[PDB]
Amino acid sequence: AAQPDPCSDENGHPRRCIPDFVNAAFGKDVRVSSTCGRPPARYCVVSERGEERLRSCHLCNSSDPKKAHPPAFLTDLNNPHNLTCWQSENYLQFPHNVTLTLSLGKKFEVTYVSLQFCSPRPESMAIYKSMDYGRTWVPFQFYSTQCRKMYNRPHRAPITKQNEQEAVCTDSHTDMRPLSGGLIAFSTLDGRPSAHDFDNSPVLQDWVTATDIRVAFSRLHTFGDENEDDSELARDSYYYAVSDLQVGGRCKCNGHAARCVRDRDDSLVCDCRHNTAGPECDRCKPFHYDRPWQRATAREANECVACNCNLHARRCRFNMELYKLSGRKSGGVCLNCRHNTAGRHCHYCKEGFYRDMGKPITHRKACKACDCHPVGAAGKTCNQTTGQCPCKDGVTGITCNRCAKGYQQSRSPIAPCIKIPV
Amino acid sequence: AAQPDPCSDENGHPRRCIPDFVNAAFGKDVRVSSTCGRPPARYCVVSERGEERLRSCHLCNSSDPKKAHPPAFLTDLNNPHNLTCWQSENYLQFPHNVTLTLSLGKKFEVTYVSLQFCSPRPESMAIYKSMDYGRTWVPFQFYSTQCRKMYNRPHRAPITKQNEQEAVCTDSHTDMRPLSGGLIAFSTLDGRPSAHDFDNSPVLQDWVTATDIRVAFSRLHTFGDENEDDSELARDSYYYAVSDLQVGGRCKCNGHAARCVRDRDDSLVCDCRHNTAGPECDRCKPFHYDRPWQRATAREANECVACNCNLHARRCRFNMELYKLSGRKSGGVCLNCRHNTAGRHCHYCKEGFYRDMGKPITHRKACKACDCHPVGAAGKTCNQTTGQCPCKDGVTGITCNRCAKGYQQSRSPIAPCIKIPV
Ligand SMILES: *[C@@H]1O[C@H](CO)[C@@H](O[C@@H]2O[C@H](CO)[C@@H](O[C@@H]3O[C@H](CO[C@H]4O[C@H](CO)[C@@H](O)[C@H](O)[C@@H]4O)[C@@H](O)[C@H](O[C@H]4O[C@H](CO)[C@@H](O)[C@H](O)[C@@H]4O)[C@@H]3O)[C@H](O)[C@H]2NC(C)=O)[C@H](O)[C@H]1NC(C)=O
Ligand SMILES: *[C@@H]1O[C@H](CO)[C@@H](O[C@@H]2O[C@H](CO)[C@@H](O[C@@H]3O[C@H](CO[C@H]4O[C@H](CO)[C@@H](O)[C@H](O)[C@@H]4O)[C@@H](O)[C@H](O[C@H]4O[C@H](CO)[C@@H](O)[C@H](O)[C@@H]4O)[C@@H]3O)[C@H](O)[C@H]2NC(C)=O)[C@H](O)[C@H]1NC(C)=O
Ligand SMILES: *[C@@H]1O[C@H](CO)[C@@H](O[C@@H]2O[C@H](CO)[C@@H](O)[C@H](O)[C@H]2NC(C)=O)[C@H](O)[C@H]1NC(C)=O
Ligand SMILES: *[C@@H]1O[C@H](CO)[C@@H](O[C@@H]2O[C@H](CO)[C@@H](O)[C@H](O)[C@H]2NC(C)=O)[C@H](O)[C@H]1NC(C)=O
Ligand SMILES: *[C@@H]1O[C@H](CO)[C@@H](O)[C@H](O)[C@H]1NC(C)=O
Ligand SMILES: *[C@@H]1O[C@H](CO)[C@@H](O)[C@H](O)[C@H]1NC(C)=O
Ligand SMILES: [Ca+2]
Ligand SMILES: [Ca+2]
Ligand SMILES: [Cl-]
Ligand SMILES: [Cl-]
Repeated sequence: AAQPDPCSDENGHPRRCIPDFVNAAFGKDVRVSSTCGRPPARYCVVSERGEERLRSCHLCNSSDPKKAHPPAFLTDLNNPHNLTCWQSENYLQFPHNVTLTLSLGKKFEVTYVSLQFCSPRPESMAIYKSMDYGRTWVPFQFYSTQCRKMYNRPHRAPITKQNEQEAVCTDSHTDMRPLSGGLIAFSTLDGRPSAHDFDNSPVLQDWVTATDIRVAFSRLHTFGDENEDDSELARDSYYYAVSDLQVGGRCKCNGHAARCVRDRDDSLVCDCRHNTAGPECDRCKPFHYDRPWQRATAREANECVACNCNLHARRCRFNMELYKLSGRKSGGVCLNCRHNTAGRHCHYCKEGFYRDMGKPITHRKACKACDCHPVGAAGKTCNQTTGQCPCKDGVTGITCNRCAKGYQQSRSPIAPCIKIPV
Repeated sequence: AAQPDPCSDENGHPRRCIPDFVNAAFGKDVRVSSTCGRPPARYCVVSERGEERLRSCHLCNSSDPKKAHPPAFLTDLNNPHNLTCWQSENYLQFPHNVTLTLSLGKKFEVTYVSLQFCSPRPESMAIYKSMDYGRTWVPFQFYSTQCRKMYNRPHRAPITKQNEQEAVCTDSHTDMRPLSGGLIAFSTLDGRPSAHDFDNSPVLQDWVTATDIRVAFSRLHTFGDENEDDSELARDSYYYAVSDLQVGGRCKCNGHAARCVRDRDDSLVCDCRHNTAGPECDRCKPFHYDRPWQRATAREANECVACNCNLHARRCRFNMELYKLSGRKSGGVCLNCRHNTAGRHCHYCKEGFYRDMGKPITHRKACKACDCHPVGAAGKTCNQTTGQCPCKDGVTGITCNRCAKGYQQSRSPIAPCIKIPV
């Protein structure tokens, strides 16, 4: 409304535009492996304060909305002082994997994934992404007190330039453990050495990109003393619960759009600009092949450029050697010049025709036929630039259609203009 | 031998030449209708002196050479004081036609026909020519005392410009009649008003031309008184006799030869020069059609001119309009230029080729192909004068086979030379 076009300058010149930052999980329906309440079943909160165990107990009943704890409560608006949470099934045996999967449907770039717990935090969990609509999954971040044993990872691996795309493991989640309200937050870029100029890092750009997100919990904080780790069987306090799940980032458009939006088929997609196309504006638009696709940046917008064919070609092709040689200015090449033109830009007239000046090069019929005079000219093909036909001695005119001054017209087809003698 | 070429200058330049003047009848065998001596038979000379008739009589015997009087004696060398003469049969009735026919076999121009009589001269005779080898005959001159009656001609008709080709009749032969040694002489040109510049009179030129010559005698000078013209029957003095017949002129060559001469088949013909041909040098030689045939004159030789085709044509054609327009200099036109040349003189290179300078225009291969570079040039056909092909941007060379300074070679066939940018 009162927002001017972000994809272009105040002079109409292109500039980079990126969709707004969002929690991309807000309002979304998250898929989970486990939820309490079917069949209804009692659970207990355990309480630590002093040296006393208040085992407070309530009923998870999925058919009772006052007592239901559905995945929906993960991405509803979170009001503290009145929290809602999803809560897993109870009595979790070990080993296990209680998964939450957020499917975005469209590549985003993600700056963080975060959760607020109603229960205590897991001893162990992981976060994973899919960059391909959920056919494959890839570790994003690990949390655990036995990184090695549980996930086979070094604890707290330093991140090198050599692999800053590396999913590390840590126990930082354990620092100062409350049993409620526990926050975990994975910033995709914390501690990655190229973070400072993300804009020019393609490796981080890949790292942070995903279409879906999975968090899996695989071990509960052991309580009840666990003096005998013998107690394999579980209890009604053996569940996870979460009040809010967020995935912070923005829609992936390579700096060539100001928003994503819902098409026909209800699918999210970039509103591509800069004469770009594809769901992420990952490629140039037709006939806009003057130079290579580039992702925009702070300084350069890198719009896709229309190749020039002076209105004599439908299609266009990019040629890198030409680009290279031009000093990376232009490499487009026209195909099937159409109005008896020829050349790279359909910018000159095929032999057999010539350049009708006073009409401009863009003009349908900027190329005129050689209509060389049968008897006055010495051949059929005229000068493509100038129109001039090859004239016999004594002849003039563009088409050789006249004797010159000093000459007299014969009725010989071979020699039609003879010089006045003296 | 010690005679330099008469048909050319002392600088080798053409000049008019004409065969020598001859009596063309000398030595020739003349055909006659009547000769005495078969069978042998007595004849009489009648003699006038005082008032006495010496009827001297001798025998014409054709088998006796001391007494034979054959046509041969008409053109044998005449020695006066020892004359020889042919003599007709005797007893000539009236009317009659005793004819002598000289066949030259070749057109001559004739300045006179002359005869010396042994008998008295005829009262009436005529001379005729053939301009066509004796198929037709045409009056040349008439002699008679009754021009009107005998030849149906006005006596002594004045000659007008209006017909100076007119055969007149006269009685001049009768002036001071001896009975022996009588001379008659017809000069073809006496009294013809154009005679003075014959050289430029085509009508006299035609008048004097012939191939054969006939003299016919048709009435004898009446003697014996002829008091009674009743005497129809004739007598042994009623014959003609002639010692010498001459036909003065020269062989017809239109000023383009210094002699006639006897070819294969024994026929007389001009030794034509000035690049002329035909029995009278009446036409130009092959490939020598630059200008029209002309008869030579005192000032201008009017040689036939070779047309110029710079050694690229076998045949040649004359064109009068071109001649006219050139100011009557030249009108020749070459046919089937042969080494990929074209034009009037095969003097320029067909489209598809061009003029290889440093080789001369006469050179087989003075025309070189356009070998325009497939990728460097913008079309196949090059400049016929210069060789230059139509070059793409950045290309140079006659064949467009190189990038210019400032340009770099691509491996695109469309645009093979790109400018170094700045
Ligand atoms: C988890 O939470 C759910 C939701 O509260 C609880 O499930 C029960 O849900 C049913 C809903 O049907 C509630 O049943 C109620 O009690 C009646 C007792 O019997 C009388 O019913 C009819 C009244 O309509 C009389 O005509 C008849 O004479 C009986 O004496 C039920 O029968 C009623 O159900 C009625 O609902 C259906 C449609 O659902 C109608 O078509 C029928 O007519 C039917 O009568 C009535 O709704 C029940 O109260 C809920 N239980 C509660 C609140 O305790 C589970 O109980 C809860 N689970 C646990 C373990 O807490
Ligand atoms: C017009 O002019 C001609 C030419 O003079 C005259 O014709 C005569 O021509 C013949 C030529 O043969 C002359 O004849 C001569 O007189 C001979 C007389 O008879 C004797 O002949 C042979 C000699 O060879 C004897 O053996 C024999 O016993 C005879 O007694 C002729 O016979 C001769 O002719 C011989 O010639 C031929 C070839 O021609 C031979 O093969 C024969 O053997 C043959 O004998 C001999 O030549 C004759 O003299 C001529 N007459 C003359 C001079 O008066 C005409 O007379 C003349 N006409 C007129 C009217 O005047
Ligand atoms: C817990 O359940 C999830 C959801 O099905 C399992 O997902 C697999 O996870 C492994 C390891 O990350 C991947 O290699 C597979 O691609 C996932 N499969 C599917 C179908 O999504 C996960 O394996 C389970 N946990 C354990 C320990 O087995
Ligand atoms: C005398 O004889 C000559 C020779 O045959 C005749 O020639 C003809 O002459 C006439 C008149 O000149 C021509 O028209 C003919 O062409 C000639 N004919 C031939 C065959 O040559 C001539 O006619 C004779 N004289 C007379 C009076 O008849
Ligand atoms: C939020 O408001 C009150 C605060 O006391 C709470 O008890 C109630 O259950 C909540 N209402 C909702 C979530 O609709
Ligand atoms: C010519 O010479 C003499 C001269 O007296 C003459 O009588 C003779 O017949 C002639 N001889 C010839 C024509 O052979
Ligand atoms: Ca909530
Ligand atoms: Ca003689
Ligand atoms: Cl295109
Ligand atoms: Cl020729």
